Amino acid sequence: PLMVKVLDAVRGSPAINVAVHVFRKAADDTWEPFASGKTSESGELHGLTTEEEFVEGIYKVEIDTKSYWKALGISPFHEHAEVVFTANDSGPRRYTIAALLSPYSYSTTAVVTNP
Amino acid sequence: PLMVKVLDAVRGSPAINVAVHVFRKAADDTWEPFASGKTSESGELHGLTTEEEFVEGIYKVEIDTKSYWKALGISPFHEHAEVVFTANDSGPRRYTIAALLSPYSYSTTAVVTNP
Amino acid sequence: PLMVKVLDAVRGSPAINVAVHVFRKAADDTWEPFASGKTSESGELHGLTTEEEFVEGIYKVEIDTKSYWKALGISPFHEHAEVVFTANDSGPRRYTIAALLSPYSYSTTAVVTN
Amino acid sequence: PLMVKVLDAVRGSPAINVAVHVFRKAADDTWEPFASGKTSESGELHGLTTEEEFVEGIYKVEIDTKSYWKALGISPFHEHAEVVFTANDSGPRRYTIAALLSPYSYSTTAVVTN
Ligand SMILES: Nc1ccc(/C=C/c2cc(Br)c(O)c(Br)c2)cc1
Ligand SMILES: Nc1ccc(/C=C/c2cc(Br)c(O)c(Br)c2)cc1
Repeated sequence: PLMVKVLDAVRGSPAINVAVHVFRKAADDTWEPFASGKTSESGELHGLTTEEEFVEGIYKVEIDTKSYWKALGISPFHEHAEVVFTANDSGPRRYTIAALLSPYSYSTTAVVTNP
Repeated sequence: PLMVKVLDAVRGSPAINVAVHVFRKAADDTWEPFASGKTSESGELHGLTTEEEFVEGIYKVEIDTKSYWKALGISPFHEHAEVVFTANDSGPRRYTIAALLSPYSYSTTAVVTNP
Repeated sequence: PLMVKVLDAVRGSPAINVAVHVFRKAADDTWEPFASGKTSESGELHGLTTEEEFVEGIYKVEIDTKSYWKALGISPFHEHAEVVFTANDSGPRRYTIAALLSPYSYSTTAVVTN
Repeated sequence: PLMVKVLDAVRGSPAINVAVHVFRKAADDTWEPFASGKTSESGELHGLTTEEEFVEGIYKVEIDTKSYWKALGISPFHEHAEVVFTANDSGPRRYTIAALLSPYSYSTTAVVTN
């Protein structure tokens, strides 16, 4: 129900081994850790959560773009790329969060489907 | 060896039934029709060409964004989104051309892999 | 030293009257309010800070995109857009944080000049 | 009535000294030269046309991104970036075509205002 895909605009490639952390806003307004993982060789991160676990809420997907760039030997501008959204509030949906990275820029889009 | 994927930034969905035309620059500097098709329900267009057919050259991928938006009842800014690039000049590669559409904007990226 | 510019990809216009908050990362890793305002008719927000006040560190620029889209009657995806970056004195002196908004997407870039 | 602004997503800067050609679509569907120039230190290209000369029709803005990246020693994907649009008198009067460049990607938006 939640997939993250990351691409590299410099190399024209998937962004591999990118760390991703997902948080969910708690009742006390803090960000509770929800799930995390690493993008694969395809730039995709599968298996973050389950339909059971992925309840309604406000979620933050933090993509650790700085660590990615530094590993390639590049000093980038941003610390991370964030995506903050309400999920599943009209029932379960499937979300893909895609991000396209450059050293001084990023872009993100959501693909939301109703199974 | 050549795949086109198109997403809708307004709807948060694949861009379905988007017409795509591919041209190749001829010896006389004109744009020769090469291949064409329509994106599927996934926003993907597969089967445009073959490794045999897809020789070195300068290719133009024209995504008919205006027709897409007009079909949804929207008057968009651009006539089409173009992607013009040299392909296969250091041997066969696999190219994905991805585009993300809004009524007054688009973005495109290439994912190039060496099989 | 810090300007924010916001554009609307749906209407093909500056994004006008958008609330923007800037935070600075504190020692305890919390986000402390630093500066804020609303974009002008040109989509720009000037006068956030001064050379004196804007020191090296980690900053977060939060753009209230959800209110923006609601006010235009358009259904949005994100709660807000965030841009988190380090200000570095060895690079150029003036930072422009630009954002391009769609309902289910946004893009941001930095234009850092002297 | 027509301005072009180009930014560099790799360096976080305006894209300076980039060649830009504008064409207008002719009756025979061919592309006729209309205006051209090079971006300034701010990444902007002003003075392309006048209100008088800029009539409704289909225009193509070609940005020579390949030369730009080559001059910086960076390997590029695209031959050029294109932006093809219709000028419509029922909409606002001033058009800004903005482009954000990376080696394997670009983004473009229109800012159309009165
Ligand atoms: N600017 C901008 C922002 C995001 C994107 C997404 C590309 C994208 C490519 C593949 Br292939 C794919 O499977 C998915 Br899902 C998404 C492109 C351009
Ligand atoms: N993805 C994407 C596409 C386009 C842009 C444009 C940024 C932009 C910056 C400044 Br300063 C300016 O004056 C104008 Br007019 C436009 C940003 C991100």
